[PDB]
Amino acid sequence: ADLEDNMETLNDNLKVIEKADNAAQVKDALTKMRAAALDAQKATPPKLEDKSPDSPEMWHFRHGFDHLVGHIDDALKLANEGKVKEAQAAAEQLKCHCNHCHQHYR
Amino acid sequence: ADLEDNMETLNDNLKVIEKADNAAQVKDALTKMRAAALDAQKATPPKLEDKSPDSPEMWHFRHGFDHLVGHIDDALKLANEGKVKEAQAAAEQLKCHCNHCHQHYR
Ligand code: HEC
Ligand code: HEC
Ligand SMILES: [Co+2]
Ligand SMILES: [Co+2]
Repeated sequence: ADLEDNMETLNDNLKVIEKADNAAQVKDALTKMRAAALDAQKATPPKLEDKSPDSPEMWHFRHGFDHLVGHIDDALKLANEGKVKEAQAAAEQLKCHCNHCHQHYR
Repeated sequence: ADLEDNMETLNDNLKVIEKADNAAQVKDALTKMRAAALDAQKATPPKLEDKSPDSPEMWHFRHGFDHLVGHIDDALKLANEGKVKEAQAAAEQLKCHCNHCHQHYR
């Protein structure tokens, strides 16, 4: 899957958590988002075509996925503790990670 | 200033920027936010006095402030371009930084 693929996965599943018909769908969507974020971290965004892999732009790009994954894991723990409403509430705050990285590089 | 007074400065000047409609007003408010953020950036907070200065938790706390200062700086540059509304949208996007650090600390 490519960067555009990974972003569709993240967008589709973030909305699944918002609209989840049952609590089990939240964990399933978080799982898919974690995979998509780790895959996206290995891509080069088009607006950073010309920059070094050691550039601060690419550093901040990759770091954003690390941090996103951290907070997805926080949400998964809540869901794995059966605290599925708390997990759904946490998942809505993930939108800040999307918005922040997009500000820079989308 | 103390932590509570710095946090109030950040809180009020966000609304100053929302209320404003010209570049000088937005720049003035962002400069105040930046000074408030730098004032609070380096102090260990009460809940982590027993944590090492290089502990994962202190590291993430300090990065919260470093990253907030970075985006205030970016918004300030937009205001210095006369891009009032882009500067205002960036300032609204700062709320993600506020809530992220709060949820970690509280
Ligand atoms: C950086 C660390 C990012 C994080 C975190 C998220 N996204 Fe993203 N996204 C990023 C870039 C650089 C781009 C541009 C990709 C390109 O090839 O142009 C995107 C794009 C999207 C898109 C549009 C995809 C497309 O086909 O054009 C969507 C729908 C999207 N992103 C959604 C999304 C969501 C919901 C996120 C949080 C869960 C998220 N992204 C995180 C960089 C980064
Ligand atoms: C850590 C990296 C922080 C960032 C970034 C921001 N804040 Fe904060 N805030 C932080 C602490 C440790 C505290 C004190 C402990 C607590 O949880 O209250 C605060 C407190 C505030 C308050 C007062 C809370 C109240 O009940 O009135 C406000 C109003 C506040 N903070 C505002 C604020 C804003 C607007 C921020 C972004 C621009 C912001 N804070 C960032 C830690 C951190
Ligand atoms: Co965090
Ligand atoms: Co940033």
